[PDB]
Amino acid sequence: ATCAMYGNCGKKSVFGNELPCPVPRSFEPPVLSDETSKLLVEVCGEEWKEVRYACCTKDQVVALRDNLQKAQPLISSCPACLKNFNNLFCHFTCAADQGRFVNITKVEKSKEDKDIVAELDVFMNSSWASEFYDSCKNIKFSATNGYAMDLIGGGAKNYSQFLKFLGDAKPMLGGSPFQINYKYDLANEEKEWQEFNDEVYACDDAQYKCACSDCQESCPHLKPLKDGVCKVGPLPCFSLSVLIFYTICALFAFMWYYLVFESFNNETNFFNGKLANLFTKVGQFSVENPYKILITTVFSIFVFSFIIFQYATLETDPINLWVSKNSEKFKEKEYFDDNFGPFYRTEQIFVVNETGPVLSYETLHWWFDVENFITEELQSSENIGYQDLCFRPTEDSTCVIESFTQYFQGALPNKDSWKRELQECGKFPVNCLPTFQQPLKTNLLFSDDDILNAHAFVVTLLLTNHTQSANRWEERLEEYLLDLKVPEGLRISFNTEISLEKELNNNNDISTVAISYLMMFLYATWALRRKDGKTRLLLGISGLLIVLASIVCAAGFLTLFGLKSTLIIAEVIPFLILAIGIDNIFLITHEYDRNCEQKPEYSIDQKIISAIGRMSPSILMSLLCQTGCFLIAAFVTMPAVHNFAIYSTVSVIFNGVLQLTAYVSILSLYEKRSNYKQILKTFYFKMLTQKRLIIIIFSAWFFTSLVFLPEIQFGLDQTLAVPQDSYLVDYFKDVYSFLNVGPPVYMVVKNLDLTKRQNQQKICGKFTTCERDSLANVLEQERHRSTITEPLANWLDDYFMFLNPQNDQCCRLKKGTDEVCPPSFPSRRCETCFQQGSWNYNMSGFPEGKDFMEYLSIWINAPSDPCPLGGRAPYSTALVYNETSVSASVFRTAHHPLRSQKDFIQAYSDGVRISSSFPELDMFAYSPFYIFFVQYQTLGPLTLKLIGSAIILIFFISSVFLQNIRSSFLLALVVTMIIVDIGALMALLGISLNAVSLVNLIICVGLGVEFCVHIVRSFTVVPSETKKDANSRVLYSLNTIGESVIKGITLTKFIGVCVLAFAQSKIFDVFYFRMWFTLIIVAALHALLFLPALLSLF
Ligand SMILES: CC(C)CCC[C@@H](C)[C@H]1CC[C@H]2[C@@H]3CC=C4C[C@@H](OC(=O)CCC(=O)O)CC[C@]4(C)[C@H]3CC[C@]12C
Ligand SMILES: CC(C)CCC[C@@H](C)[C@H]1CC[C@H]2[C@@H]3CC=C4C[C@@H](OC(=O)CCC(=O)O)CC[C@]4(C)[C@H]3CC[C@]12C
Ligand SMILES: CC(C)[C@@H](C)/C=C\[C@@H](C)[C@H]1CC[C@H]2C3=CC=C4C[C@@H](O)CC[C@]4(C)[C@H]3CC[C@]12C
Ligand SMILES: *[C@@H]1O[C@H](CO)[C@@H](O[C@@H]2O[C@H](CO)[C@@H](O)[C@H](O)[C@H]2NC(C)=O)[C@H](O)[C@H]1NC(C)=O
Ligand SMILES: *[C@@H]1O[C@H](CO)[C@@H](O[C@@H]2O[C@H](CO)[C@@H](O)[C@H](O)[C@H]2NC(C)=O)[C@H](O)[C@H]1NC(C)=O
Ligand SMILES: *[C@@H]1O[C@H](CO)[C@@H](O[C@@H]2O[C@H](CO)[C@@H](O)[C@H](O)[C@H]2NC(C)=O)[C@H](O)[C@H]1NC(C)=O
Repeated sequence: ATCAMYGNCGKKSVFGNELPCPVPRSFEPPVLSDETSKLLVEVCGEEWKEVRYACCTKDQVVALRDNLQKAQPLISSCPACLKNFNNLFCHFTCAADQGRFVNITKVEKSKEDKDIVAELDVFMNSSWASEFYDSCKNIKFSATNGYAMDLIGGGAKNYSQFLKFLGDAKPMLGGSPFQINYKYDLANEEKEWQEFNDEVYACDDAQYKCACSDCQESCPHLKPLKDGVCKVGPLPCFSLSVLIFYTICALFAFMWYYLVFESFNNETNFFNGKLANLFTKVGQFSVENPYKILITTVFSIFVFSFIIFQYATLETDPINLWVSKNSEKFKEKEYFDDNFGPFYRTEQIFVVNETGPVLSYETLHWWFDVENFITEELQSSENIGYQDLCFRPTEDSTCVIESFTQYFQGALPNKDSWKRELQECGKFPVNCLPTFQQPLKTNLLFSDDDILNAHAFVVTLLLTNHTQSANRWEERLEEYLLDLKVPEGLRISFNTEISLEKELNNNNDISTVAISYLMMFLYATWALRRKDGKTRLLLGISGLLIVLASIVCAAGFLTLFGLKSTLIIAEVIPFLILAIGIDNIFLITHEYDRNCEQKPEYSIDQKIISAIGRMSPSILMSLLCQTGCFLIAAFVTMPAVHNFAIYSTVSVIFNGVLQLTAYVSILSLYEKRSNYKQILKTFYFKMLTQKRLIIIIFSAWFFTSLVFLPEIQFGLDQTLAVPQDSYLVDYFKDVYSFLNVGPPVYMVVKNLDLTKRQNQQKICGKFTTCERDSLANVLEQERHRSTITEPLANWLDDYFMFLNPQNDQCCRLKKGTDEVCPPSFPSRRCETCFQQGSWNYNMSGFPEGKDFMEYLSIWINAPSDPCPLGGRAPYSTALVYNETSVSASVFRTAHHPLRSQKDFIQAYSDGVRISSSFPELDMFAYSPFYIFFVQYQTLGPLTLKLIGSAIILIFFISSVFLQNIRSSFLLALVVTMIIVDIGALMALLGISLNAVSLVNLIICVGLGVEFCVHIVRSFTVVPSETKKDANSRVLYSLNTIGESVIKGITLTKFIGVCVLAFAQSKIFDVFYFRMWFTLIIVAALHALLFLPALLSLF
């Protein structure tokens, strides 16, 4: 054996550790003693048994042994690094070839004048150094909760710097006693010095595995790439698909140019015959008994008026309106609320210094004297302060105030060192535990982590609620904050849960809605004037009281069945009926009016029966089409959409009944007591010669609208939902601006044994032997791609760490018994529950049987003050147990800011995706907002089926009545053009797709068929007098049933809507005006210009 060093030669400094004694290479080391060999192998390993002629003695191994142990806690987390760390120094002093890779440089004289090496040069393989640095790269310290490389390598970033800290001459701070040159440049041809090269280990090594938290290699690297979208190029994939179709499709058509079956099976034929006879009897009975039918209608609007007012009439809460109770997300919310309690009521308050940082001597002193008012002496009318309602982690501990005031224990820190004191707490919240023993992250409290330069702070107050007493407290808080007089240069934007249920029901848009409908009545009376010029006000006024009587009858009839009328019903239902119910007034009146001429059945009562007989079949067929469209939506899942599907289907059926029996009686009565003597629709419509041009223009419009379809965005911005100029406008605009923390995410695990070792390894995140794709590792690796980018609050890891023997303060039991040893008995009789040699980082002595609970109860009740690892404060309400098994548990994770509607839907997908990413765990992710955004997942395919199925109904409900497949297909061809055209202006007009929009898009089909169905039927059931040809019939219908549309639904809904543009609410202006102003212009264009041109070319 050859050694360049051996033995010990005094010390280089008084009152200091001794220094090795350099020796030349000529000498040979003596045989090691028995004691030295046993100690050397124990500290280093079993591989040293073969070698028994090392270059170290008893005095050297003991010194080396002591120095290795002191560094053991730092690197004990990752055994791979620990082995490498000890291997380097073990071969430094005991390698038989010590001088081969260690070259002495200078020698000095010690206190005894012996030989002591001042410095030496050590050479090693570059790859070996990289592996060593890689092994200890990401080791995480326990107490510091941060990278352990800082303490061992001084924050080194490369192996060259890290190794230098090891070899640097630092006699102070327990460092090395001499300088060591870890050079990386040597040649093997010297024949005297060879770079050190021995076994090395890495994190990925199967033998010396390391926890994923301690090394990236161990973490699950599979992580299959997430992809659930179809986009190609700068446009959506469907847009490219449609555009590509036009190019290729046009090629086939261009080359070609350059180069009713219903007679059979007359069962349907007889339908058009008996139906007219049936309505003739209804018309006959409604004209011969006008009083018997009018009294009942007046009686019905009295009995139903009784019900809608007194017997029962109720609205619904925001949760009921939006989310269906059967949705899987809501079923999960009930489980979370039932077990882990409802989520806290959050009352955010923002203090903003627009042009600088809020933190100052004036504001810090001022806010402390206003945050001590809200949380101390703000008794509401019921005389309940915040303390009564505030949320306490446990009864002993005070409640939580997520504000920077909680730093300094809520007391003034004096105007001498506030800047310095606040900075320290933010960096390490553990050492500044608030009065509730819960760490406060700086991201939540402050907008900017700089703290001193932060431009605002968050004063979120969390209430556990006390059964409607909390609801009353926010009233005082809401009033109090508004009345606050903040100093110059500051502003307050706040929020309170009462705001959503209070601010929402505060709009005064009824003024504009009432006026708009008032104008509709005024025009309707003047639009019923006779051909000569007489004005039938009594008929129009009475006719408008029948359409408004159907709403009351339906709105009161359903309240008899327990249905609740949503606030949406107050707008959509009146609009639909005033359109369906106004067309029938003009069609029946004009048909009678045209029956005044031609003197068919001169008798006044006969002129009406003929009028009903001619026009009722189209009215009934349109009614079935509109009933079928809404009835389909009744199969939807959302309750607000489902609610409308039931109201409209009834508000329209009742309208049909009152527009064929009650109104006919009014018409019969009015005309009889009036006895009026019989004294551009053709000039312009003669332009029908431009048939091909109209089809081309309207066909190009449809095709161009088909490529903008996939550009529609989902979601409903809440900022517009509430009335404008509110106190929320400066909050919602500020929650997306100065808030850097997203909603909490609760990874609820259910029915997992969590006692047998096998199950514990699926949640471990800090131990080695646990499964690679555990709950923590998977969620740790998903912090970089998913929207869930905040550390997991793993209680299982904390519980096991609490048992660590090194944490003597945390766990302590009385000797000879399992009784706990609280701080009230500081006598040193108590010892740690787990022995030093039992607990290991590789889950060796961890509880497996009933002992898991024997220590979980001790942990969960730990004070948490003596040491940061405790259970009472952080994880007392996180897990549900019954002394035998953990029924369920929760791992709070939290989202990222989520400051847009697209992000909100994106966040929900991550919860559903991650929830399903674990097939071995009965797990689900709960966040407060998940229930609201459940619909948007299937809102894409859903609206295809609801609208796609409605079109088929139009083609099938109107096929029997028309008995002409060609005319029925065209009717369904123009009804689909309207929605597709309206479906592309939604993207262009900035109207999103949601429940509020989905219902509106359904009544576009219900109202789109209203315009076109009448014209198509008159084109197919023309009287024998007119010629039987495409052009003549089309011209006849527009003269006959075209004026009833231009002066009826078209203008009636266009005169009132135009004035409706002056609505103040942003939600009403977006989803209810920009969509009912587009279906009255798109449908009017498509029914009065496209349809006459299309039918002529049927
Ligand atoms: C004439 C107009 C004013 C009638 C509108 C009917 C309202 C009763 C509906 C329409 C859209 C609904 C909103 C659509 C979206 C949401 C989801 C959600 O919005 C939020 O701001 C909370 C989001 C979260 O919890 O993170 C809570 C209910 C709310 C505001 C809804 C409350 C009830 C609203 C305002
Ligand atoms: C069941 C099938 C075989 C019937 C074929 C008849 C078609 C003419 C129907 C079937 C589905 C319908 C579509 C279903 C849904 C929509 C979206 C909707 O427009 C939008 O604003 C987009 C909404 C969205 O889907 O996100 C209304 C028109 C459109 C394209 C419909 C147009 C007419 C379509 C293509
Ligand atoms: C202040 C300490 C706690 C910091 C630096 C962390 C770990 C210490 C204990 C480590 C870091 C580098 C290590 C180190 C470098 C050099 C020497 C000199 C050698 O002849 C004996 C081993 C010894 C002494 C070892 C073991 C102990 C040291 C000094
Ligand atoms: C807000 O921060 C600013 C620093 O950017 C504080 O200082 C004054 O800010 C106003 C603008 O609001 C300027 O007009 C003054 O010139 C600034 N003075 C100084 C000395 O910087 C400001 O006081 C802060 N607002 C508070 C504490 O209410
Ligand atoms: C504590 O709760 C657990 C979980 O609910 C109970 O264990 C379950 O008991 C049901 C029957 O009630 C079994 O079907 C399950 O297989 C058990 N295990 C799990 C993981 O659910 C346990 O019985 C409860 N302890 C007491 C004393 O009631
Ligand atoms: C966890 O690490 C401990 C500490 O090394 C291991 O304990 C030793 O395991 C070997 C396995 O054969 C036994 O021969 C020893 O008697 C055990 N004790 C000691 C002090 O060495 C334990 O095996 C490891 N377990 C796992 C699963 O890795």
